[PDB]
Amino acid sequence: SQIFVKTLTGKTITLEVEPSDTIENVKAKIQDKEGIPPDQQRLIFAGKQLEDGRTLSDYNIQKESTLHLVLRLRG
Repeated sequence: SQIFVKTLTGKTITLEVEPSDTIENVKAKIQDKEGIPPDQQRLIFAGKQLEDGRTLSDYNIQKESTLHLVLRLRG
């Protein structure tokens, strides 16, 4: 399936994923598209920060869901 990642700058990124992908894996895919290190990515869905070690399946994220990317330089 695909999921979407809305950025602050405006662009929405489309990623090819599977339910077993970790949030880390999603951030790795964003880095391949956008050049943003996973370090600096905070992903949000339904108002909650997504943790790196959990899967898309753990968060019941299905195809065509939209995550929000927040850049966090550190604070």
